[PDB]
Amino acid sequence: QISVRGLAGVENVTELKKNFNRHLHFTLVKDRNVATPRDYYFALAHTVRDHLVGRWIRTQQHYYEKDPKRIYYLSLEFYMGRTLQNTMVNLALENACDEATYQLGLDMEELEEIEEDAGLGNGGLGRLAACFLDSMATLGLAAYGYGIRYEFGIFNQKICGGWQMEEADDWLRYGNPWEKARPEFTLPVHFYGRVEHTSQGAKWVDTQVVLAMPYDTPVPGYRNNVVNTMRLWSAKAPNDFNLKDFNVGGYIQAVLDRNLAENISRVLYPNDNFFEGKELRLKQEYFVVAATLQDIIRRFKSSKFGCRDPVRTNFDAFPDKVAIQLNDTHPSLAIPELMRVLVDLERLDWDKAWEVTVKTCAYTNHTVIPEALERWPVHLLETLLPRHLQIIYEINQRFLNRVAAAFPGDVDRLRRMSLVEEGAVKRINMAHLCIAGSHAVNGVARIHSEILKKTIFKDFYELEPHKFQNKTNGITPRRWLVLCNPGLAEIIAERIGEEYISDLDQLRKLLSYVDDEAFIRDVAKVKQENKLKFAAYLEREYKVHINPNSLFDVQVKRIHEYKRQLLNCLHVITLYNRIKKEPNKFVVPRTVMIGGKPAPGYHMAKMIIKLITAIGDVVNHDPVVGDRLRVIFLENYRVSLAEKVIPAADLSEQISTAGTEASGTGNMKFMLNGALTIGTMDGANVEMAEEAGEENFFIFGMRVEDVDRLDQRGYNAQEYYDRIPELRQIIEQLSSGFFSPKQPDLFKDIVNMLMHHDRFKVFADYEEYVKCQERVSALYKNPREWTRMVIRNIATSGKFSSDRTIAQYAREIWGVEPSRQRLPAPDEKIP
Amino acid sequence: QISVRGLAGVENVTELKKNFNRHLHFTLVKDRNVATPRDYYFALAHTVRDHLVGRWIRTQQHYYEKDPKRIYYLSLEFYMGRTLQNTMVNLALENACDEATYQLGLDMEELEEIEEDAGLGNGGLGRLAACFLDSMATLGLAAYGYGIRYEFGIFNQKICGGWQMEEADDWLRYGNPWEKARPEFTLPVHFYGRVEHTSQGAKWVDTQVVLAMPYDTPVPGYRNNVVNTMRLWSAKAPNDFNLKDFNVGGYIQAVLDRNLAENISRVLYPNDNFFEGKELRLKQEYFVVAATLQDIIRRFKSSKFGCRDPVRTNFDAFPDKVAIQLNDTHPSLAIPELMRVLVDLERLDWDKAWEVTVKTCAYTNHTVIPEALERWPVHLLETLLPRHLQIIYEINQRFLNRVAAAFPGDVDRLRRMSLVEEGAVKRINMAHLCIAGSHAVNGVARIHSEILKKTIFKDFYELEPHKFQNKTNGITPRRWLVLCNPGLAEIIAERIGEEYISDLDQLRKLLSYVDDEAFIRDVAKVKQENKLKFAAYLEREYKVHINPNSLFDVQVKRIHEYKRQLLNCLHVITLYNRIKKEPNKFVVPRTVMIGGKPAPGYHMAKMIIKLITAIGDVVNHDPVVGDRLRVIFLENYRVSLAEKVIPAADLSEQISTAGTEASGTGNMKFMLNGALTIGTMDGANVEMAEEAGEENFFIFGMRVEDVDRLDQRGYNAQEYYDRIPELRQIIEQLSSGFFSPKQPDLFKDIVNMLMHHDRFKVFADYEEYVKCQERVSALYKNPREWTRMVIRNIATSGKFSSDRTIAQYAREIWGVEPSRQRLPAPDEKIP
Ligand SMILES: *Cc1c(COP(=O)(O)O)cnc(C)c1O
Ligand SMILES: *Cc1c(COP(=O)(O)O)cnc(C)c1O
Ligand SMILES: OC[C@@H]1[C@@H](O)[C@H](O)[C@@H](O)c2nnnn21
Ligand SMILES: OC[C@@H]1[C@@H](O)[C@H](O)[C@@H](O)c2nnnn21
Repeated sequence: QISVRGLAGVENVTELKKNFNRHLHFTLVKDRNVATPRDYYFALAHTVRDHLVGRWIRTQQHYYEKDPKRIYYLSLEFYMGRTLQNTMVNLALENACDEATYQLGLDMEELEEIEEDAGLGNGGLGRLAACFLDSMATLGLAAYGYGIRYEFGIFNQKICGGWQMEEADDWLRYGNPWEKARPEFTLPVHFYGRVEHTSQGAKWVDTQVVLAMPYDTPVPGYRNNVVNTMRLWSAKAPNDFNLKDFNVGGYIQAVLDRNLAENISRVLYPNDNFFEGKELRLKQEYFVVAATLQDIIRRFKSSKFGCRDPVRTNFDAFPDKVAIQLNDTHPSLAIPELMRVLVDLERLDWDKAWEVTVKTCAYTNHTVIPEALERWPVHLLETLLPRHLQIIYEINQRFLNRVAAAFPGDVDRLRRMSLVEEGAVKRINMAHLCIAGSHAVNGVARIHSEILKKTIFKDFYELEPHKFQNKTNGITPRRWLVLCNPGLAEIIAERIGEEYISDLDQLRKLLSYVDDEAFIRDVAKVKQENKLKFAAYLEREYKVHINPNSLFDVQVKRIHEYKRQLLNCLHVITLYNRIKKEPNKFVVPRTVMIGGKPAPGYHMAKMIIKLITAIGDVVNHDPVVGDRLRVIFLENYRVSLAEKVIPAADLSEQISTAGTEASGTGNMKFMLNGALTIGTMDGANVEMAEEAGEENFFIFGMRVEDVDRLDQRGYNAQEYYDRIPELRQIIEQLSSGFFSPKQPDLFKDIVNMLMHHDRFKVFADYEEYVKCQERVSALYKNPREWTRMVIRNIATSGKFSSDRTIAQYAREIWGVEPSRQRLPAPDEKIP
Repeated sequence: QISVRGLAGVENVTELKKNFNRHLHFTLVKDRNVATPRDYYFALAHTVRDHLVGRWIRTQQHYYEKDPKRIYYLSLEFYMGRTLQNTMVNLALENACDEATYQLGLDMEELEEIEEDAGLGNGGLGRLAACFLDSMATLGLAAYGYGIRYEFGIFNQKICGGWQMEEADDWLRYGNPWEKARPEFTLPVHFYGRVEHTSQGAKWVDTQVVLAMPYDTPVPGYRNNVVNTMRLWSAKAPNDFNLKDFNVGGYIQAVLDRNLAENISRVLYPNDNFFEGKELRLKQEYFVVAATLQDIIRRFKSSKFGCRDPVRTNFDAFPDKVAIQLNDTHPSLAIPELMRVLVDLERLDWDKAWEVTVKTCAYTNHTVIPEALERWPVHLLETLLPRHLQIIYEINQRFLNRVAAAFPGDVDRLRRMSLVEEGAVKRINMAHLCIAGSHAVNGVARIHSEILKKTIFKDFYELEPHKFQNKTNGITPRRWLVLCNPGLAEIIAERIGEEYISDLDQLRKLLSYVDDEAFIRDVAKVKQENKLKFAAYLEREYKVHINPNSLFDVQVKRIHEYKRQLLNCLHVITLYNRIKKEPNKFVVPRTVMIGGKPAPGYHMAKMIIKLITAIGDVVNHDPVVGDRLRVIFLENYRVSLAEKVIPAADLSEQISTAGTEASGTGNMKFMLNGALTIGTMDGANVEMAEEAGEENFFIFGMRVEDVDRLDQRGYNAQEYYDRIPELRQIIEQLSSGFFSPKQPDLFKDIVNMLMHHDRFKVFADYEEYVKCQERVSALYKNPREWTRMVIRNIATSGKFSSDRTIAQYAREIWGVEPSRQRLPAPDEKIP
């Protein structure tokens, strides 16, 4: 039998085929004689979507009947990936659709590769959101992910001459079978305008209006029949002031100018985190905050209140019925906006509105590196949003009065912890507005949460230590194990069962097969098959025959200086220099695969991508190197390429300067799928080593105390250049043009940076790194010992399930109890 | 029984209900507890669309098997109206859906009023196209209407203070159930660029590319199971040079700037015909021409050639397999564009390509008034389209050489009939390019076609008299009789049967009931019911209780000076002045209803709309007038309001200065539905009077000889002002402010125009008009005599069926034989 990838029932394969042909004809308006793979993909997509509308409808009615506390997860990013296989998996439908389509003569795996990725994310942030939504539905929570429906997702990367070329991601060219446009619930978002003070209230008057049309996507829980909702807002011009204030213009042009209000959801801002002070960005931010809060209050006004008991619109019970999670400072405006709707329109006292706002709101901090912090120009919030900058001033004023009452005379504290930064451009510190106005603040890994309490939010911690918490990131076992690695999920399933997909802690039962020759041959058999498929796919749809017998060494994640892909490059060049030095000496063979996208304006990231392809140019055509070493740049890394590379890797690179990667989630995906980690004590790498023991990790380099000590004495890269002749050789190979022969000067900016302005200390972790790399090649040479260190990683992945993360959020921040018990499946009834 | 509006079969009402509930749940993702009328409308729309995909698919496969000559009707306008009831009607589905929804507790008529109008038209032109497509499908023709899918149709008119206020028509807010986006057939349209001459061919190189994505709408023939296609193109940015030429810009902004190539199908140009030299217009024009011609050639390369016999791509057989009809000069570029594709890309000799182009192309002229003629600036075609302005020069050059060979020494002929007009701005006369390059040129009524041969295309006629023809416009009996007036279609059906809906000439058999008291009571009973519904609807969804016992006097059509709504106003004021003069004298009571939209920039049309509401202001609140007279301005006249007003009218106003309305089609809709016509000898009014006899019309005023005679001596309105004291009174009532009391000066521009610059001679037809109006009130007083003049109009409407027009086009221009025999209905098979 295939796997136990659901049952492939006799009646159930019949009904699927019938339904597939009903949509090819009626929905696609094709007949099997004119239909492409694409049309076949859409006929399956619609037949699978049919199976979850019954549940979606029953799940929502259900939340209205028993009125639970609802969780609204506000994220300007959700990186969802392809959703056909995830839907079949969470419904138990995958070998039925696989039997069914096979009987129609269709390879289901061809049809799945047809689907565009919903790449409405940049990377770790949007994917954490995607992974949390799958767990919230799996934990039975009344939760709604609330985002912007971008027309253009993250750009498609093209490597054109070794240089990244960006291309627009038109993911909707062919439509999306998964959403349901809900025009009926269009809502108004107000922008610009002014505040006039009646001696009764403040009114924000004279505003331009943009309409927000919701689009819902179903989020199915794993086999529990819960289908929750991801609501994404789309911007629409009002077809009224646009044609109500005329006063010269021209009719055609008043109609052309509407794609100017619709531009607010045109595109995802490509900043794999760094901050850009653009008005379009603040507008996208305010758009998802104002539209969503209207939906929250709407759903609160109805319920067991817009119906009965203590008859005033009781906002006192708002925090017990509502929880909104601010995923970074991107939705921070949900705090002066919930104060606006409460104080201005519901007319509550300022102090009572504030008690309700902090009891509702919670903030997650995702990074400590300062270029990623949102600090908005006040002339910008004054122009665009004038009531909110007034409310924000009021929050700041009353906050400092309580800080000053607690730390009397500490004038510096006050300057430090102000929401208003004075300076060249007066600005508002959005992080500070989120700690002031949330009842919980949290980091994404234990090292990061501590660093928040010890450096960046130290003063805020001293005031309100009770707010700071930690919720270590997680990954969902479904896509990141059952979906991308059916083979590995099957041999685990054989030994310990299938219940491990709702609690990955049962993977701990695998420790008992570390010494079991069948299991060691099985764990290594599937890793060798996965490596055979990714080797194949790569030739087939991209390039050169890579050796499946190499150690697949892969670093896939956004190109940044802190993530230190130039440190991995120094190691690759080191390897090539040792082969050339001693050509006829055996080395363990490697296929180094580095991939990720660079934000368009980050010139150094773009230069780093050119280095890696320039190293591929040299190494891969050296006859003396032969086959022992290959350098490959994985073009257009996205969620669906991650489901391909990560099951095929032997070594995971997680090499960030200690203290800079807040958590990482790529690192956890690689631990679940049988790759060992070489990594610094950074982010969740610390808790990963601790979970499997240091002896099962290749942890190395400076620790955070060591980066501070080094920074206090002063970091000087020249010193490493002197003491290490292999680092001398490399640097001079860069400067003189060995890797760029037609343009000797080409990598001069990287040399100079390393040498003179390296904020991330690449050179200080070089000897410990290249030595730690000698120990993993050493272990690789002993197959049986690699596979058992691997079995001790896999066996110890349970903490890293987003189901653990979410039962921690539910319980310690939202006040909700996670259930995982099947709701009734609709079967017939249309209500 | 309801009517014989199809059968309401037992199994068939069952299957419809089941299918209605399957789409409410699965397609709308609603349950009957949360579903509005709107959601009910869309569940019926999708169940009715299901019934025609089987036929659409079988009809297209069919045209490929037996390979007929195909007709491509190119129109920048199709004014389709609402399509639910037209689809139920052409499929025999209307009392089944009516039983079915009633049994679900739904008033089907509520649900039909939910549908937006596809208002992709301005008026007579787009609606003629809509009416032709219904007849082509009904006459079994392999025909495709080819247009632009505008995002914004014709603006919605708001009368705000008596002034027209325009509003954007967002007809797609809620989606369209009728189209099928066909992304798979996106095609490239080239713009700008340059021509370089290789000494082998000319290449148009360096062009910007815009993508054209097709959207198909099914056009169902009346009960013959033919479902043909209306393909509408949508503009899309290439997601490649837009992000392939960077060279400074900014990534976000390169993605925002795509709504700039997508602007080509953003909006319908609102010019109820007059001509505006805008680049966006030439671009929309070139867009539908280039995309469509790629589809024509594509479908020609395949067939019984891209398969077999005399093995070169035989363009010689192109005119025998292809006919494109140029509906006005808007698609005239189909002539240098078919020469481009043939000469530049297929490499045919110039002379051979020209024989194929004129044998394919035919041109329909729709008006003679000069402000409507397209004369494009050469610096514009040189910039935007440089190969086409070069090809056009080449056509002009070889045309004048044959003119000069036929009329030797006639240097003025040559200046006159040139495609290039010299002058201040050198220009290209598109009408002239269409007569040069088409094998048939035609007018839309016998008077208009003659006037073309005698004035405007006289020189072209003298050269090639064989080209000029006439095809008198028509209206489809289905929407304009069976759909809007089921009652009238039923009592005709009772007496003479139902076969009259495929040949309206059988209405001639009705002459036999002119003296039949049952039929005279029936014809007048349904007109009184229709007048009761339109009186009701008007209060209910708009305004004041109008008297159903009045003569409903209505003029609905675009506001222009030539259509002479100010002449109808002079008559209304005349009536009000006679009541006031002699208040206690019986007059026949009237409800005058004037309605139509004004192009946004035509200040006089906007002033005329303010006059009519200003006359409504006065008259409708005069207590002495009481109820004998009411003036109503029908706000936002569109196809669906036409299906409401036209069945409820007693008098049709068709009052154009003789020689200016080329045909009219409103006039024919009113003759089919039992209204008598008061009209000048203009357009098809001439053939309408002739069809029913002059004695059954209220024909009046100057004839065309009389407008020429008057123009040669010199038209002077002052002379009419002197001889007619009732016209003096009115003019001075306008000048002094009787109708505009707060602003006496307000109608000063209209007075001045009438008095000093009336190109359409309103004053010269005033006495004959107001006297002719005394004769219709006279007849109205004799109910039995009105209803029998009416029965002689209705009985004589057959010539005015677009089925006659199209069997004339098919046979005398396209070389096709009309069939009307049922194709097989699919019943089960999905191929
Ligand atoms: C998981 C994931 C990430 C996160 O990677 P890190 O290494 O944690 O920075 C980024 N992009 C994609 C495509 C992912 O799947
Ligand atoms: C038929 C029709 C017209 C044509 O009217 P004419 O009086 O011939 O100019 C214009 N608009 C609409 C809505 C129509 O139905
Ligand atoms: O918490 C989710 C991820 C973390 O895993 C990364 O370490 C951090 O750089 C980040 N920034 N935004 N989102 N993220
Ligand atoms: O032929 C269709 C209609 C005619 O009936 C009108 O008389 C004419 O003004 C016109 N202009 N464009 N289209 N049309």
